Amino acid sequence: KETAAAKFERQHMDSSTSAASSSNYCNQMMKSRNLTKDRCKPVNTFVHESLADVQAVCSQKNVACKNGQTNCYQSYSTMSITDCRETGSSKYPNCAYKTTQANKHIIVACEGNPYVPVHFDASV
Ligand SMILES: O=c1ccn([C@@H]2O[C@H](COP(=O)(O)OP(=O)(O)OP(=O)(O)OP(=O)(O)OP(=O)(O)O)[C@@H](O)[C@H]2O)c(=O)[nH]1
Ligand SMILES: O=c1ccn([C@@H]2O[C@H](COP(=O)(O)OP(=O)(O)OP(=O)(O)OP(=O)(O)OP(=O)(O)O)[C@@H](O)[C@H]2O)c(=O)[nH]1
Repeated sequence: KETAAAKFERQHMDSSTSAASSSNYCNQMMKSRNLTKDRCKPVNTFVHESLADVQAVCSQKNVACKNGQTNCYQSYSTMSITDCRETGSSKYPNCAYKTTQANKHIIVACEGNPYVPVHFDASV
C-alpha cells in the first residue's frame, strides 16, 4: 500500500534541490516519482523545503480547501516550488512537462494524528 502522508512526500516533496534549474526537472521527476505510470498526471507541484518546514504548515494559516473542506493550511512564508504542467506534445507513456520555478505560499490539506500534509491544494 502507501499511507496518505507517504504519498504526499512522494508526490510533492523535493528537499534535495533548492529550485528547478533544469528544464528537464519535471520530465525526470514526474517519471521517477511514479506520476506518469498509469497516465500523465496533468499538474503537480514539488516543494523545495525541509519536510519539517512543510509539515509545520499544518499549524499555520487555516484556509478553505478548493473542495470545500476546512482542513487546508497556507504557509506564512513563501516557499520554493516547482510546478510541472503537461504540454500538448505529451502523449502517454511519453509524458512531457514544462518546469516552472516560483516562490509562493503553499496550501496543503492535513489529516491524522500526527497532523501531517496529505494533499497539495494550491499555491498563491
Ligand atoms: O498547484 C497545484 C494544483 C494541483 N496540483 C495537483 O493536481 C491534482 C488535481 O488538483 P486540481 O483538481 O486542483 O486540478 P487543477 O488543474 O489544479 O484545478 P483546475 O484547473 O481543474 O481548476 P483551476 O483552473 O481553478 O485550477 P488552477 O487554475 O491551478 O487554480 C491535485 O490532487 C494535486 O496533487 C498540484 O500539485 N499543484
Ligand atoms: O482537499 C482535500 C483533498 C484531499 N484530502 C485528503 O487527502 C488524502 C489524499 O488525497 P488523495 O488520496 O486524493 O491524493 P491527492 O494528493 O489528493 O492527489 P491524487 O490522489 O489525485 O494523485 P493520484 O490519484 O494520481 O495518486 P497516485 O496516482 O497513486 O500517485 C485523502 O485522504 C483525502 O481525503 C483532504 O483532506 N483535503
